[PDB]
Amino acid sequence: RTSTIMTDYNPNYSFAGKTSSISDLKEVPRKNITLIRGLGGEVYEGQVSSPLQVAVKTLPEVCSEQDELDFLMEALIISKLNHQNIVRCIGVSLQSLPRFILLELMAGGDLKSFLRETRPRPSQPSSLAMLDLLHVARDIACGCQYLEENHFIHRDIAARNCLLTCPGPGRVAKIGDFGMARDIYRCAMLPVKWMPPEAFMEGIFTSKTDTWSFGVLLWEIFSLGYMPYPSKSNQEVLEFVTSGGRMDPPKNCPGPVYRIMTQCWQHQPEDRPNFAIILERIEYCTQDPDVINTALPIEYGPLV
Repeated sequence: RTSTIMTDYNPNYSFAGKTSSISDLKEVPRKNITLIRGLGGEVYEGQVSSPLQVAVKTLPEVCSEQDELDFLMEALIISKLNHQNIVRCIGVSLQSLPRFILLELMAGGDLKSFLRETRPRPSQPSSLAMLDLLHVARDIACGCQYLEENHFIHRDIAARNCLLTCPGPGRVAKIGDFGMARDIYRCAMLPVKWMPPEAFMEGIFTSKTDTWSFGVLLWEIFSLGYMPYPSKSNQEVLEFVTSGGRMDPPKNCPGPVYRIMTQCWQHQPEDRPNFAIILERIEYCTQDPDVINTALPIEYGPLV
């Protein structure tokens, strides 16, 4: 029932000058939670009792003490963030097994997969437009500004870690995964391709770290979901970036949008813009007819 490792360690978590613990999480009785279908531990669509529709993240019952504490810390982190562009935590069910974290259901799925699947193609020739991409960019930048204002460094701002509320028009993008920040609070897996020169060198992290990563996310968005640094390995990218190398513009990328990327990738953290300035630039692009009237490329495929 109640976790001995969570109860014994009882880690405190501080955010925005306030400290929380496992006792502050909203425990939802297990009887009120029904799993509906798998979505990809693992994640399920669920409902909590018109019941509330949720995403259910599960902790494997076969896991280490460290895995348990990691799951708790994730819960504490997301429960204390409060912004419309960050996925909500409805609550937790930590007193039954397997343990659950209950999250805002994001029916559009992750942003990387969405971009890859919704690329304009002969079957779907106006599936996305530049304004759709600028809206996603603005959405995540708003989330990032919130984190910056509250002195929280995300450390892995990447399309794979962003989610969409729905696939269709009106979609809102949100930051959904906080696993990297969770690991740091308490290598072949490091997100090398999203990291600025000072991070993988000296291990120095500031909010200008997330600015850099956001530049790479912008590239991911305007490329329609390509892996950054085409054809380069992690070590090749590390060497490339640390020597001043930067990605080229994505196919058909408007100049003003590419310029935001290259400002995000300034070598010195001090020369990179904060998120207020990034949002101002994104707004200017959004109001520029020559930007928003630029056609995205069509990826060749069949009509049906």
